[PDB]
Formats: sequence, structure tokens, C-alpha cells
Amino acid sequence: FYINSKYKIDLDKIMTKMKNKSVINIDDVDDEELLAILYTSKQFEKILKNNEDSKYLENKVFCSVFLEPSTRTRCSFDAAILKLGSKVLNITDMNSTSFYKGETVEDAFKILSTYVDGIIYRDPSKKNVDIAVSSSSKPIINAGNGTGEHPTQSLLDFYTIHNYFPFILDRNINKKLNIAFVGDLKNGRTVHSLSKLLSRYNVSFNFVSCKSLNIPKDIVNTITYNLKKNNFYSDDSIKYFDNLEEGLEDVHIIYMTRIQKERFTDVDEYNQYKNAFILSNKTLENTRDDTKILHPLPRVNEIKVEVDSNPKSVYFTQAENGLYVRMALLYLIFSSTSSAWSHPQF
Amino acid sequence: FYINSKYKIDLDKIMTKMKNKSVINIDDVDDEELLAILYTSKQFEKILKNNEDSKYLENKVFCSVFLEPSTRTRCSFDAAILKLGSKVLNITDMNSTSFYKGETVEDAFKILSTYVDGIIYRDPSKKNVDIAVSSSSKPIINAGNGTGEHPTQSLLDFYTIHNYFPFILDRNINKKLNIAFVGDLKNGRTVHSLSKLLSRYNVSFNFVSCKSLNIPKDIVNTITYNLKKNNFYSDDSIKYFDNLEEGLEDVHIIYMTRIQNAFILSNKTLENTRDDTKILHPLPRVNEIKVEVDSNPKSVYFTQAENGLYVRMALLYLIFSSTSSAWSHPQF
Amino acid sequence: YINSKYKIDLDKIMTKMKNKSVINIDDVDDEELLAILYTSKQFEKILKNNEDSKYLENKVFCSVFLEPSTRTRCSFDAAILKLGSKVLNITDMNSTSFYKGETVEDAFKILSTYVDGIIYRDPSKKNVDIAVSSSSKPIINAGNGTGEHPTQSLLDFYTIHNYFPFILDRNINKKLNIAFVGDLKNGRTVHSLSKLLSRYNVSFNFVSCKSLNIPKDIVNTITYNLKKNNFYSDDSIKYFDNLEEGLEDVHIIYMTNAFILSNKTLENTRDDTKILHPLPRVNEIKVEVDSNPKSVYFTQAENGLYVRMALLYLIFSSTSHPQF
Ligand SMILES: NCCCc1ccccc1
Ligand SMILES: NCCCc1ccccc1
Ligand SMILES: NCCCc1ccccc1
Ligand code: NA
Repeated sequence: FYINSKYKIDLDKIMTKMKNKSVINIDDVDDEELLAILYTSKQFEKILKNNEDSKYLENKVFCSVFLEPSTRTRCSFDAAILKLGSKVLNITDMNSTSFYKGETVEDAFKILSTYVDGIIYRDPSKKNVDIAVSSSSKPIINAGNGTGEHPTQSLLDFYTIHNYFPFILDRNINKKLNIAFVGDLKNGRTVHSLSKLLSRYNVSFNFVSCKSLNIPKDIVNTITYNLKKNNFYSDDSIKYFDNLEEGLEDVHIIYMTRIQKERFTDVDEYNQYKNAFILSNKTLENTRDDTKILHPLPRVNEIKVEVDSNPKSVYFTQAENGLYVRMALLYLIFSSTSSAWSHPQF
Repeated sequence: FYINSKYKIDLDKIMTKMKNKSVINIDDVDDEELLAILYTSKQFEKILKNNEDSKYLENKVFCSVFLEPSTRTRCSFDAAILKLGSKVLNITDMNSTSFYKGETVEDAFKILSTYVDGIIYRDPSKKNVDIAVSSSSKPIINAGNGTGEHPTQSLLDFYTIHNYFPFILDRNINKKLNIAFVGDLKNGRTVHSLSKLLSRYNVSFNFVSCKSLNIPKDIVNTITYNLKKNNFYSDDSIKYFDNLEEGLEDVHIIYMTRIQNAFILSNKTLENTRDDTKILHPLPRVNEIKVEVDSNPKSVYFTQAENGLYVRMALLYLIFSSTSSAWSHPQF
Repeated sequence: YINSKYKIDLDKIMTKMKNKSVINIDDVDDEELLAILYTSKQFEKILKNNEDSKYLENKVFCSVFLEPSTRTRCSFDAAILKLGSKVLNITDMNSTSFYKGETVEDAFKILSTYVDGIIYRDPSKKNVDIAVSSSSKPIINAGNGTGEHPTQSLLDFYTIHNYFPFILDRNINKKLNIAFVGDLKNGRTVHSLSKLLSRYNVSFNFVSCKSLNIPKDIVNTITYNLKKNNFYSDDSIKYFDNLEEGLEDVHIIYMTNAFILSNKTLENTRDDTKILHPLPRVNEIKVEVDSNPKSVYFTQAENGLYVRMALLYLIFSSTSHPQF
């Protein structure tokens, strides 16, 4: 097994280590696990795009527990399970209060855990996902909590970037990736998580925002510590801009965030913020020719429909890639055992 | 090697044309396709009634999107998918506003379309289903919208009628089917759709209604155009009545509707009908049909609802099958 | 096919259980209870050894839950899916909004044409019986407001039989002593289990604050059933208002404030005592007990998987049996 046809992947060895691992945080994924996820993820991409058998995990039964509406993420996990050939029982359209009708998180996960092979859990509370992990006799995949932990979003963001700039794996001092994060860097937690993971590689960061909504010093410290550990830190590593014109020069990746209306003092600030950072074909004319545009979605006005037609636009391929990356993670974690002949290979 | 009464079906040829067809409107189904749906539909009826292997479409993953409560139709589509051996992901008990959460229908179907092989979509908005079809990289089956497009209801209504009156396929000047539509002909959109399909054959129509609630001239014109194309139109093709005793004489089919005291079906009302008369109702009923009639052999509305399973299985098989061989098709 | 001592004709018992509807624990006779316990154990051992569990593929069920009972719903879904079958779900609706002015008769006459069987939970007693008379397919009652909950009763019994297998023997010399603690008036899981336990050689301690004691209705049924098997005595049914007396010489404690279970309260019970609770608990059992080896309430919940798989297998199969 090979990735970038350069890095050799012992999926037997890496699956033995990943067996029944719970994935709460992007920090629960090390270098060799990230390689295994990217290789396996690509095999699912190529098998599904060629209309081939995808049933690499058949005999499993999951429970999906979504205690807030996040239909896109929920359907993405259901599709991955179902396309792998396994089965799922769904708990949706409930919250914390209505689902845990008094009963403790501990008791609830101790019970449900005896019914199934694993649990997909989305809950705005960060408390609950950690209680779930300590009470469950089965692996949990965090599909998102209010600490901004969303490992599969982070994983799928990375897979998308690696697809166009495979050198980001190399940790080569001469092959640096430059990325701009645009919009609400304070509340865009998908930025926080992806930044942390990108930070493990040779990466420079443009943080494009309007003071009130800047990246937290929290995440800048983590980025800095991680670049220093790999001797990729310089005074050029992290740059700050309040405008696209400067923000978007010499970056391989533009990652747009949600600018939600509920986040300003009024609709005054909002429309003066939205339309400031709105992405046009005009805004993109002075970017690199190889620039790729990511957005975790849903996009509202952040990106005008005209950009969907620009070849540098890949946000929908990004969403699509979530299927392959969730299939890969499930296969690696829940596969009963490993022989080499069993593994997805196109 | 595939026949419906006496007409030979090239199911291979018809499936090549139907592959990844989106079915929004009854008019998306032509003669050859309607025959394929009726043959396939009958095969599933006979396979399920004899407790036989049903799994003619495994390996497929669907999304069902119901943005209004339509539990019976939803369960019917889920049962068809599951009994064919495929799998489905459900989005229900949400509305337009609460599901799209401000995001565009275009974006939503462009994404969901990448997760699955096909989408079942029910939405009161007619706008949304057509946007979904233009934005989706996969086939859509309309499970109902507020334009009164409901192709599988129309298809299942037709399968039920053909089951008792197979001559409706013959387009024989001497073998005419007479049907009475009773109740709210203005708002009963299942009448509108079925009329349009029946209209392609040798059929006479009794439209039995209130005053405020008669069939719209829109539908009468479509019936007339379609009868004229096959030279089955006469001044006796379309008749109007305000009462059952006249409404229900010499009609092979009675099709009752949701009439939200004068258009109530009794055993008494049915004494003046033909012996071979069959009674349809898309359901749910309230008082339009008295529980008495559920015991009358002419009553087939529950077999009709049952037939929804076989017809939705047939349509999913014909659209989503990833096949090459005649031998692989249901042939029990 | 044996339970060590009793030989089971699973072929013969499945022929009689085929397409049986299960509403009430009284719909299950001796032979059927044996088949459910044998089959239940086979699925326990197959799942604990990570073996193929797909003994009922090719079926499609509908699950209709018209009140929140998420644990019970998920338990049934897991059983169906682990058997290899499929299910279509109707949940997070109630009676009013589900039967949108349409009759239960029409609803079940239609839905029953779409699927091989129906799991139905509804607080109304009326509705489950209408559903059974109007359905062309078998119904499993997952709970109604008459306190009929056969699979809870079945799973309670399997749990007890697991530690005290002699409860099957109807041996005058091998008696099981059980204490039911808490709200015996409203705890309908007590009523149903009492009725089933009553068919065997069992003595009952009813521990409550009087206002909430077991209804005379249930005591009469316990007495009729003990008399039919000549296990009734003046010691068959005792009443207490306190644990220290309540919990002496009882093989089973079944929990449903002086009725709160501590490690302290458990010190003067038998060494073989096992603690059941249908769950969810609040304070009736302190988290400290969850660490006591007598504590088996979570194994009990777990056993609901094996027992619902067994019941679905026995009713909907068309037959090679689960073994080993
Ligand atoms: N909150 C928006 C949900 C719409 C959607 C569902 C599944 C996939 C893509 C979009
Ligand atoms: N709100 C009406 C639901 C009744 C019904 C459910 C499923 C199938 C047939 C009828
Ligand atoms: N009383 C809250 C229900 C929580 C639960 C869900 C599924 C399985 C077990 C418990
Ligand atoms: Na499902």
C-alpha cells in the first residue's frame, strides 16, 4: 500500500492500532493514522466513482445520536455506514433535555453501548461527549460538539487540500503550503481544528478578519508551538490582514467561513462584514492559478454563485469527500480483523 | 419472454431508456415505460404473495426527503427500497423553512446527490422539486408536490384498474372503460393526474361533484386533447352529474376522493352499479365510504394502497437497476 | 436442543409460534418460554463470541413508537438489524398527530401490507388491540398503558433464570425468593413479571410505603397461579415497609426515601443475591452499587437485545437454528 506513491502504508499494522479507537479530537489521529485515513479515503473515492462494490464493512450495526440538527453531517455518516454495507439506528430531532429524560449520560451510553458496535454522537455540550466516551463499552466518533471538536470535518478538509497539494505531507523545508482563513476566525471552529492539524506540516497562515472576529491567541500559540517543533516557524509563518486584496495573494488555499447574522450587534455590522469578505470572480483574479477554494458549507453570501463556475472552486468536491473520509475512518476503526486481500484497493 | 396480457415487453430496451430517469410528472412515463412498470409491478406482486426472494435491487443507497408529513407514502417508499434489498437514509418531520435553514435548494441537492444513488422527495412547494431535479446529479422520484404531481399514486391507481380491466391497454374502439370520479374534483389532484393518464386510452369519464368543487376546465381540455389523439373523443366521453344514482350507472370504476353527506358511498348507493364495478380511494377516507363497503367484494381501496408497494418497487428497479441481462429481471 | 435438563423441539415450537402476535406475557406458554430462553442464550453466546448473528435476513419490519421510549425503540431496532433484517421507523410522533383523524383500523390494514411485521408502542391500551384485529401481520407490543410489556417481562425472566436456572424446574424443594421494591402500585413491570414468576415455585416480598403497594388484582393472580402448581402457602406472599426485613433470604432484588439501595443496605442479603432494575434509575440505586458484583441491572438491559432477537427469530422465521 502506497500514498503519493512515496509513503509505504502497512494498513494491517495501522488497523491493529486503530481497532476500536474512539475519535473525539483531531489530536487522537497521529501521522501514521492520518496516512492510513488518506490512502483508504482515496480507495473509496476511486471505487465509488467507478460504480464498484463498496461493501468493505458489512456485519456491523451503529447507533447515530444527533442531539442538535446537523442534517448534512448526519446524512454523510448514514451514507458512509450504509455504502460500507452496515446498518444504523438513528436518534435525531431530539436535544440533551428531551433525549436524557432525566436519566444520566453515563447510564444512557452504558446501555446503548450494549446494543451496537459503535456510536456516532453529535451534541452541542462538550461535557456530554467526554462522559459518553468514559461510559461507553464501544468506540465513539464525535460528529461535532460545542468545544469546536469535529475531527471528520478537519480530516475531510485535509484530504481535499492534500488532493491538490500532496507535498503538504512531505515536511519539506522547500515545499511550503500557504493558506488564507477568511471571515469569522473567532467562531469558525472548523478553522481552529484544521489550523491545529495543518500546523503539524510546513504551512504559512493568512488570518483574514475584522478585529472583533480574529483568530484566538489560543490557536495561534498552538500553531506556533507545532511549527517550531518541526523547525518551520518564522516571522512570516502567521500574517494578519483585514481585507481580501492583501489576504488572498500567494496562498494555495482559500478557506471561507460562515459569517452568521446572530454574531453581530445589529444587521448594520453584519452587512458591513458580509459583502466586505464576499468572494467574487473579481476578488479571485489576483490569486495563484493553482488556488483552491474550500468552505465547510452551508455558504450563504460568503461565496457568490458565479464562483461555483470558477475551476478554483472545490467546496462541493470537499462536501462530497466527507463520504470517502467517513467510510475510511469507519472501516479502519470497526473492521473486525485484517488480511491484506480484504483492504479497499482500486 | 416478457408479456403483459398479450403485449411483448423488451424490458432490456425499456430499462436502457429509463436508467437514471427522474420521475416528477405522470407525463415523464410513455406507453413502453407504462407497460414495463405494469409487467414489473405484477412480478413483485406475485413474488411477495408467494413469500419468494424480493431482492432485485441490492447495493443501492437512497435518501428519502419528506418536507411535509405524508407518513403512509413515506413508509410505502421505505418498504419498497428495503424489500428490493437496498438501504435508505431518512429526512422527515422537517418543513421547507426548517430544513433549508436559509441555504439554497440548489446547494442542498448538489451536496446530498453526492452521498446517494437516488432521492425520494416530497415537498408542498412545486418550485423546490424542479430546482432539486436541475441541481441533483442523481435521479429524483417525486413522492408528491403542491402542483398535484404524484406520479407513483397515478401509476398505482392505473395498475389497480388494469388488474380488473386489462382491456384498458388495448385502445380497442369496442372495449371502452367508464370511470366515475366522486367528491372534491377541484382540490383532489389525484383525479387530475389519473385523468391525464387514463385519457391516453379508450376511457369515458363521469365527474360527480358539488358545485364549487367540480373538475377544472384545465383537466377537461387535457382529457379531450388526449382522447382526440387516439380518436376516442365523443360528446359522450365526458359527462357531469351532481348525484350518485346518475353518477354511478354503467361505470367500471368508482374513484372516491377526500371531499373536505351527499357524496357518501353506502351498500345502498352501490346496488344500482354494474356487477364488475371496483371502488378505488387514494386514502385516507373519513366518511366518503362507510365501513359497511369495506366488506363489499367491489371494494378494492386497501388492495390499491397495497399495490403502491409493488409499483414503487417496480419503478425503483426500472430506474436504478445497474443491469445488462434479461435473465436478471423478475420473471416469476 | 437442551437447557442442560429439558429437551426442546424448536421445529415444533416455531410451527406454533410462526406469525404469532405478542401483546401480553400470557400469550407465551411454557414450551414457548423455553424456546425463547434457549434461543435467547444462543444469541447471547453468538454475539459475545463476535460470530455471525444474521439468522433472520430477508424481513422488513415497521417500528411504530407513538411515545418517547427511545431505549426500547433502539433495543428493538438493534435486534432487527443484528438479525440482518431491515426496519422502517415511525417515531417522535404521538397518537393525535400520527392518526391525523384517520382510524387505527385503516392505518394498520394499510401499513401491514407494506412489511412482514410491526413493533408498536402506544400509551393507549385500546390502540394496540385495534392494531392486532386490523393487521394482516404479527404485532409485538413494545409497551402500552395497560402495563402490557411482554419483552420487558421476558428479559427480566431470562436475567433471573441465568443466575437461578432451577426456577424452571417447578421443584417443591427449589424455591426462588424475590423482593419487589418501590412503587408496586404504578410499576407495571412488577405486575407483568409477578404474573410470569407466579407460574413457578416463587415466594414474593412486596416492599413499599403502603399508599404504593401491589394491587389486590395482582396478588389474586399470583395466588391462582401458585395454587395451580401446588406452590401456595401462608409464606408465598409477604408485605414489608422496610428493606432490612424486605431483603432477607431473597435471591432477587427488583428495584423500581427509605427504599434507596446502598452497599450498606446489601450487607445482610444472601451472597447469591442479584439486583434487577428495568431502568432508568434516579436515586433508588446509588452509583456505588453499580460496582457491587450482585448488581446486574446493566446485564439485564443488555439481555433485552438477545431476548428481542430470539422472539423476532421464533415468530418471523421460515425454516439451521442458532447454535453454540
Ligand atoms: N441544514 C441543511 C440541511 C440540508 C442538507 C442535507 C443533507 C446534505 C446536504 C444538505
Ligand atoms: N397520519 C396518518 C398515518 C397513518 C398511516 C401510517 C402509515 C401507513 C398508513 C397509514
Ligand atoms: N431514558 C433515556 C433513554 C436513553 C437511552 C437510549 C437508548 C438506549 C438506552 C438508553
Ligand atoms: Na433506517
